[PDB]
Amino acid sequence: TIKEMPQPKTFGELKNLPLLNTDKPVQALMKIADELGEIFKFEAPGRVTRYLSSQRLIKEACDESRFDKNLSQALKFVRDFAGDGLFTSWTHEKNWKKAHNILLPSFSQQAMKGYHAMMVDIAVQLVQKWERLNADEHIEVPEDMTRLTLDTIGLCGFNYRFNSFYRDQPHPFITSMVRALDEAMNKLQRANPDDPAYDENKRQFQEDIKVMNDLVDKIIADRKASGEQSDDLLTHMLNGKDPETGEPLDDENIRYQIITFLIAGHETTSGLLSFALYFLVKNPHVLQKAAEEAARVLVDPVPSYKQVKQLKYVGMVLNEALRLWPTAPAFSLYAKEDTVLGGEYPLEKGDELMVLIPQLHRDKTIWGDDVEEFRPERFENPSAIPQHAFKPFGNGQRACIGQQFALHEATLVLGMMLKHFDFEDHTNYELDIKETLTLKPEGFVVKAKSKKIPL
Ligand code: HEM
Ligand SMILES: CCCCCCCN1CCC[C@H]1C(=O)N[C@@H](Cc1ccccc1)C(=O)O
Repeated sequence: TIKEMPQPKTFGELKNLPLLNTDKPVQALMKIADELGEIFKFEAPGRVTRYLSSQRLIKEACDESRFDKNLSQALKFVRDFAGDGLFTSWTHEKNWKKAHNILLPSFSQQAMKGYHAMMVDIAVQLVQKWERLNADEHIEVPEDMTRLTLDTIGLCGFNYRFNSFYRDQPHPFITSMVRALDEAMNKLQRANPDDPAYDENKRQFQEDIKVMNDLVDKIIADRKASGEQSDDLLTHMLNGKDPETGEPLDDENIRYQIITFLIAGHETTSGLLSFALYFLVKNPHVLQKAAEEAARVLVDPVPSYKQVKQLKYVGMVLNEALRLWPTAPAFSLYAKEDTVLGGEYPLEKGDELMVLIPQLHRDKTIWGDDVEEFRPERFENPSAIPQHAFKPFGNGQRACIGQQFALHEATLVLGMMLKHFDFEDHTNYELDIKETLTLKPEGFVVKAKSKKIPL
């Protein structure tokens, strides 16, 4: 029969909204899910959504005949600089399907062969940085992983070198992108946004949008003028035509796609590598097994594309890190028509859902009682995992287009890290997860003892 869904504590006219007035709102929602279970209602002035945490309900939310991607308020605020790029467009906007059709072949597993050399260029910069540290210097892990993933998508995205390993202070483009993402997420908990106290925030936001547009528009214009052909996504987007409409992307949409890819490289992938190394140093037997694989497979100075594919256990380590701390921690859906969720929760057309991915990934009915343990071997027999239990890359046609790119880079880089260094958790680091667009382990530091294996 139909059930009334639970709701967390209220704040009078503000309803549930003050629960998210915290620097760690996703972690707050995870604790609410632990208390209330697989579904809860969340109300704010002028809005309602429902947070889902169980595979039982999320499998139904993943039914594209019943639910489509919604732009969360977070993505609506990011859309002020990511425009109608793939991540911040509605499925029904012409530019979504057009860009999807044009870009999907450039993001396939086969396409990764063409990006591999560029990925290796930045991975070798990381390895050399760490080889060149003096005794008992340490590594700032999320900082170096962010230098790597941003530079990798800049080089693969539009043949542009941010040169992050040559800097303390990021490239001006990156400082603007980070400040724009901070303003976007900050606005989720800004009570009176038209207060004159925020005139400076708005001025800075418009300045940061201009910095991002000016660099990307200039590179697109420079490439069109030269006629140069490279192994980058920009070459693919200038050349490509959508088979359906017969149209190419216009220069403005190409700029939004580049900004969108750069947001993605900077946040998700660096978080995944940071969490993977955190779990490895906290689980030395797992670290040893992964290091043994890296030594057995990566027999050449430079990893080959085919060797990265052979790092099976490293791939399982990365999936297990995505299980516990999926770095893009939620996505939003709306009901296409009236429908009943799970035989119990009637929804009206337009009703919204949020998928709380870290909670989904803690469903004991799927994973068993050891759900907080870091055990990559739980990915050894993936045909045994029920549908829609593991969703770190989202769902269906609106799933991450970058999944093969992210996993190729992370497997390459983690493999090289484990080949070249022993790691020490020299501070006995206490996990502290900072929330931006994404999740990452703030203040995570290690020491790395070279195995003295030349590149
Ligand atoms: C260079 C790396 C990456 C790029 C270029 C990339 C790019 C994108 C793009 C363009 C989309 C939108 C696809 C569409 O709707 O047509 C997307 C969606 C998504 N990506 Fe990625 N991505 C990357 C890495 C990651 C990583 C590492 C994760 C998670 C660990 C991730 C999680 C997601 C999720 C959850 C969505 C769906 C969002 C939603 O439903 O609102 N991405 N990505
Ligand atoms: C890559 C991940 C992007 C989206 C992550 C969402 C990250 N939000 C950060 C706060 C919690 C989480 C979320 O549930 N927000 C929803 C609902 C909402 C709307 C307005 C104000 C507060 C919350 C939303 O943005 O609509």
